[PDB]
Amino acid sequence: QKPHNPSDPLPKKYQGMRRHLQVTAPRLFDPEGHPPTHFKSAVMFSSTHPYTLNKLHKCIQSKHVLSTPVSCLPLVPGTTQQCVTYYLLSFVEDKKQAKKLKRVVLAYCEKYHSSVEGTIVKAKPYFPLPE
Amino acid sequence: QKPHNPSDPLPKKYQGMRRHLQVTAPRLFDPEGHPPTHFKSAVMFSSTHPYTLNKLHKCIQSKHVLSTPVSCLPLVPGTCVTYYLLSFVEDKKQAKKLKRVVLAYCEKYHSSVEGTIVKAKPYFPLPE
Repeated sequence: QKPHNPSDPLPKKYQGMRRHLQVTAPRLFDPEGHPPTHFKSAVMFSSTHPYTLNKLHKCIQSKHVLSTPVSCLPLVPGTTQQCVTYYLLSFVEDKKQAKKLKRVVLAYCEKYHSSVEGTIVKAKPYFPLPE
Repeated sequence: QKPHNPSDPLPKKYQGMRRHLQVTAPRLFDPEGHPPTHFKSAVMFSSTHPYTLNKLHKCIQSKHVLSTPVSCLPLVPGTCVTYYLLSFVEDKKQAKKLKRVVLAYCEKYHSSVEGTIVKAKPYFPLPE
């Protein structure tokens, strides 16, 4: 896979969520300023739906929040009673931003993408994002 | 992006590292014992070399350690792709163990590979 290119315009379908995120969390989606020096935190967004996280991958992108493309979690051996769970990581500066991003994204998703779950994640000393 | 199949055999070229992991950290790579109830921790292994991570994706697999397939990290605005996988483990103790062991091997044979300790608050959304 290859990472998202910010310059690419959003499809119309995704514009609703993006606009909502810009209004609700304007500091995390402010097109101005410099990205944070370190991304010590992230929210893992997960869903059993294979395509719902595509929307999140495209919408949850700015200078202050960087999202991986959609991948999938590993299977728990050797259960057959399970399904594939898909996920992405939305990297942010600190836990404070992560809690905020989770809350805001889930609030939107609880109504329209209810299978989406969020998990606050933390790295030490921070995440190895290419510089 | 399809998850690792534990029922599938390992290609010969990966068997070496798997054997090394089995011998070095037997408690993480042994079929015996009880798998973790929660996976609270992970090691993210990252590298600009995707084929190397494909090796780690297949080799770093057991009932006690669960690695995602290889994906990639986003670019940091204001700039080559960096790839990653997550290896999920039980707690930070296992994560430190896994990181030291994998990086000891990679230090000589795959020097591009980096490891970062990752902690989920409160756990990773893996099934019970």
